Amino acid sequence: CPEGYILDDGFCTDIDE
Repeated sequence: CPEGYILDDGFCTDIDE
């Protein structure tokens, strides 16, 4: 996953906060 994104539900979710 790219910067600002992480794997949660087997998918790169946006968590840029």
